Amino acid sequence: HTLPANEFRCLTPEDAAGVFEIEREAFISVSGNCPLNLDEVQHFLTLCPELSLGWFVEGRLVAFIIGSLWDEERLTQESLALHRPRGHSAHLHALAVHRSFRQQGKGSVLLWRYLHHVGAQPAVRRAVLMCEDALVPFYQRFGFHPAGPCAIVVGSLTFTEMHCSL
Ligand SMILES: CC(C)(COP(=O)(O)OP(=O)(O)OC[C@H]1O[C@@H](n2cnc3c(N)ncnc32)[C@H](O)[C@@H]1OP(=O)(O)O)[C@@H](O)C(=O)NCCC(=O)NCCSCCCCC(=O)NCCc1c[nH]c2ccccc12
Repeated sequence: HTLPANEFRCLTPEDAAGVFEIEREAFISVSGNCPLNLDEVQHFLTLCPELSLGWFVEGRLVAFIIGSLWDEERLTQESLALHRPRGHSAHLHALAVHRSFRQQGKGSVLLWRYLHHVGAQPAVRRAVLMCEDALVPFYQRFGFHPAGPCAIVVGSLTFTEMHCSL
């Protein structure tokens, strides 16, 4: 009968379009590239939707986290497009908040819910991600520890890998 003021739920492939739209502004306008194109978003939301989370406000997506499983200590280039069903690491591929909803704790709220969400599943023992240097301290607030230069290369951008024990 109405659109809920707030709703948190795992994403589905039908949400791919909304996710990519946010990435356009959140990533592409910044670097001319993003972590997941439409096909890649649909890929993970098809194989492992349970490793995704979305925040909707009045029927519209405002924040999301899309992940998959990884089965190696460190992130690698191939890790970008893979889901290792037998892995024990929740690899956060993309995390973003709609431009009109930032700086109000939504990112922190979503990340914390995500960590508890994935850390409730019988194989996820760790969470891994890569981020720009300036964001390392932000993630340390969630239990993540800096783990050196990430091997993953994206254009002229370099990242610091971070791991969190769950
Ligand atoms: C980062 C965030 C999700 C935070 O959401 P928001 O609700 O506003 O945050 P919050 O809970 O209110 O708290 C914000 C804190 O983050 C800090 N922060 C946000 N943006 C920042 C920036 N550009 N520089 C420095 N600090 C920043 C901010 O200062 C604040 O700290 P304090 O004020 O407390 O000191 C939002 O700013 C956003 O949507 N940014 C645009 C998208 C983005 O850059 N997302 C990545 C998060 S870092 C890594 C997260 C791991 C997954 C992931 O997304 N990996 C892709 C890595 C990747 C980056 N660029 C690529 C290009 C191509 C391929 C891959 C990549």
